Amino acid sequence: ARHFVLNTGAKIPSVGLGTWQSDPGVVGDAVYTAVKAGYRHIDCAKVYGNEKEIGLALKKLFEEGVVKREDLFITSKLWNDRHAPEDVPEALNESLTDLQLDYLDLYLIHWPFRVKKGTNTSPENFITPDIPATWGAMEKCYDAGKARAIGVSNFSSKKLGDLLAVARVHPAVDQVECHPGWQQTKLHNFCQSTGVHLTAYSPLGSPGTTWMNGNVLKEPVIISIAEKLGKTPAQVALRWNIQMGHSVLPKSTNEERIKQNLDVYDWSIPDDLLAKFSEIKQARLLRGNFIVNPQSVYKTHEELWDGEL
Ligand SMILES: NC(=O)c1ccc[n+]([C@@H]2O[C@H](COP(=O)([O-])OP(=O)(O)OC[C@H]3O[C@@H](n4cnc5c(N)ncnc54)[C@H](OP(=O)(O)O)[C@@H]3O)[C@@H](O)[C@H]2O)c1
Ligand SMILES: [Co+2]
Repeated sequence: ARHFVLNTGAKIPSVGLGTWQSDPGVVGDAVYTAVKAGYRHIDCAKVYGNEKEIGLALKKLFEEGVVKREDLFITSKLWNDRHAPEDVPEALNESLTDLQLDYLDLYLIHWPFRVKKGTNTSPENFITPDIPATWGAMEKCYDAGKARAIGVSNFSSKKLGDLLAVARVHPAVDQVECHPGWQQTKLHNFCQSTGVHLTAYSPLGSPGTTWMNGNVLKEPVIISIAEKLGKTPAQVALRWNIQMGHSVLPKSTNEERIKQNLDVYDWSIPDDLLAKFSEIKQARLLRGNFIVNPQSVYKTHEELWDGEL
């Protein structure tokens, strides 16, 4: 249960450390602790700013012989201001430099949304996306060896299919919000039919993000399953995703919960309990408001998510 296989043949560890919202000093400690506890998968993103810090933790892990580089699966993400084809490999090079790596295992287009290089998400910065042109540049970084796999994040079934249709190198991953409160069944089936792996971000419902209002680990179905199996709600939530065949990116800074989030491998949710997940109310928590706008290509949330909301 410990790995899934991407359409490139490479194995992605089923659990990775999320690092969204990890401040100065804290993220390196979490990455260090997660890897010694046994994590082999670290999910990063340039837009979080903390890649230099992550790189220093990885450098310490390598030097202490905790792991070798080829033991680790490192992901980073191309931010919305580097979609232009000429900017794509430069952005990757900057993420590589900050992380002190020669290659990423996975490079993702962060959002199907573009702004002018070096500007912020404001309506006077909006450029109409050209995913095919951007993907072409992602493909060259893959061909050059800088990214062992390339993929996307926050892509609907439609948009993922529109990219598969034009692509030479298939996206290896679609990383999306996915948890018992937002189970992504449509996208799940579509990935299965296309060979795209689905990585679950916010696999716990991001309890610690104020503006999302996530109380997923509080659904009675999860609590009930948690005590009949003798596991935390988190473990049950994570295990649910793994049993759906998805990798999960639990984010945490507490050492004990980091270890608990890895203990989702050698037990199962029985069939009769798993059926109960169809009873959980479904609501998308990361709605994408910041790119829904009268001047954006997505004027409604439906246009961003193509109905899956
Ligand atoms: N591609 C994208 O656009 C995108 C968007 C969002 C996230 N992501 C990626 O996916 C990762 C995960 O999503 P997320 O950070 O939004 O939220 P999440 O992992 O679902 O939940 C994080 C929150 O849950 C708490 N928590 C962690 N382990 C727990 C446990 N065992 N029991 C109870 N509570 C626990 C954490 O606090 P403690 O630190 O105290 O444990 C933290 O406040 C991110 O870190 C990021 O790498 C990607
Ligand atoms: Co093809």
